[PDB]
Amino acid sequence: NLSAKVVQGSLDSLPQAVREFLENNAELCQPDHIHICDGSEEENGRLLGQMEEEGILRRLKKYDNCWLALTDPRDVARIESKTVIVTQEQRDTVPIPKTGLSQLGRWMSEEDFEKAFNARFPGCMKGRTMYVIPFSMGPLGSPLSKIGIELTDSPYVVASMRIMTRMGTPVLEALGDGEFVKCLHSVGCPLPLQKPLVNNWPCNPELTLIAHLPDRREIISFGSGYGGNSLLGKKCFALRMASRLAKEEGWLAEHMLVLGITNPEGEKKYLAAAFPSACGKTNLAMMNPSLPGWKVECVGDDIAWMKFDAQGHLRAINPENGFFGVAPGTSVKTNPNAIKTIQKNTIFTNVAETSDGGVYWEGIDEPLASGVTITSWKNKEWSSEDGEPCAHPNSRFCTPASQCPIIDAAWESPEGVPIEGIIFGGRRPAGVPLVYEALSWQHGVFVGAAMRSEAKIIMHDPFAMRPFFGYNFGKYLAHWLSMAQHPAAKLPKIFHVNWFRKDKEGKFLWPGFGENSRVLEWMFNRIDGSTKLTPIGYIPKEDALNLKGLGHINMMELFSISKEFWDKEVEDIEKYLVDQVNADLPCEIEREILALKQRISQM
Ligand SMILES: [Mn+2]
Repeated sequence: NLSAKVVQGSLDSLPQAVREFLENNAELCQPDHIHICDGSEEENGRLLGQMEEEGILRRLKKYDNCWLALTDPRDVARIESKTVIVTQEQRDTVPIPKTGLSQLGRWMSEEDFEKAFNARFPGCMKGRTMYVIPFSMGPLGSPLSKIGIELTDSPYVVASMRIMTRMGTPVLEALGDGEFVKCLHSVGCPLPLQKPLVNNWPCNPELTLIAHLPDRREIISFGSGYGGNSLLGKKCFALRMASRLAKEEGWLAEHMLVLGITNPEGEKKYLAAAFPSACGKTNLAMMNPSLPGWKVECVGDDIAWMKFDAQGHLRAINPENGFFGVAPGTSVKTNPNAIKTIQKNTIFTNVAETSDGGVYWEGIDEPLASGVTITSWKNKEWSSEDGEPCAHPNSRFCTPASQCPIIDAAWESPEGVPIEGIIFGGRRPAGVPLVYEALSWQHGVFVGAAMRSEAKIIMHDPFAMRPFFGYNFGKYLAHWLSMAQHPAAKLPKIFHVNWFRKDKEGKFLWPGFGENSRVLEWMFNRIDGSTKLTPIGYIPKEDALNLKGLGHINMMELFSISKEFWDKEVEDIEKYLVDQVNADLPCEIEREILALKQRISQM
């Protein structure tokens, strides 16, 4: 029966639970074949070649083993509207807002979900192969890591998973008869194709739905092939589901990069930072610092799982195995370590391709040689005069973390790394100083809770988690607050930064990139215990910030704090938190709102 559709590996080789899971969805999705992924280079080579044949991937000959996927323009990014969490009670997923609709997540009834499921998955994989992906989120074999099993009908998803996680036979070895997260994905285009196929990229935008069923330890994704919607260990699992798990077990799951910074005296600290959309998450994570004698090393650029250790140190681990980085804006100047990481074994999605088989995108800042032309991401010849970018703004590179030249020696340490500083941020063209320090852990929690960022629209993005909350944000805030009561906790110092303050002409006041190291320097020394008090927190006092080697900086305007602006700021924050979190807003947050309001009143 089933055994006969297996084209790689052995049913009997799977632990019973894994097998039962496979049997159930195979019988449900009706795939022509079953491929049990082993994660070997050989298998990867096979899948890539096939992908080349079917025209799903193109080979980029300028580089060593680099590929390019072009998608249907209708499937290029996460769709928040189509992203849901399924629980018995709405309250458990999102707070009931005072007005309008929740901006803190999208909830769906068990009932509505069954209907939506039944309308999508039966026979969804016919004419296609169902791949079985065993994967570990976090270092392989660590008892603190979580294992998942993802069923997919997309070889692109497979090849990407091989990079973004530990994947294959060794993962199954470690799982044994242990529990796992059930992950079901399907591009939603059974053969024969009922609709036209674009760029050989199967997707079903109409019926696109990314679901999470925490009580069942299940993730169910339909209709999109885009990474955030299909790499189930990443957002769906390592952020959403995990934040819920963690909330139940004392730890934390955050949208945070993790970096290790060393001063000229050899002292080293690890910092974590939560930044929204652009904001240069990856640029900070693998920054080449401008300050002589300093050293920045990368642990992770997207996700952090943190748990207090026996001495009360917040330990962070990167459960990812690679970087799913935004490509436009990436250059030698802005992120030299990133350029180097991707010279090899990397999958690019939706970038442009030079005629010598290289890659290209806005802000690559790499002049073309005589006679090199550009094929844009829509497979058309391209010039600067066409009025559309050569690469999609959300285009991606998918690269092994082990290739980053400054990958931290402890990025896979099962013990994790001790966080001494948490950094919040956003793109605020006006009003918010370059860097400020929270006055207390409670105030710091409020700072993260107050996060806003210019997507020309400025939106709220609490802890940079707006699209990723796995449960009630009100409760998420309480959990964070409770940390100040954990026995002998060594709470990280909390800062808020802004690299995007503009002058009236809209020109940046701060150069950024390598120079942010200067800000990092200030944070580092503060952790070691100086400040100028302001209503919003501590800023660097005069001449404390290291400006040696910089052109001129308008420090006066960069750190300017206006009552007019901050009046409207706390006003907007209060309204947002009270309306959106409503009955679930922790009173400690209420106190910080009022306290900030008070402090602003005496200026
Ligand atoms: Mn992210």
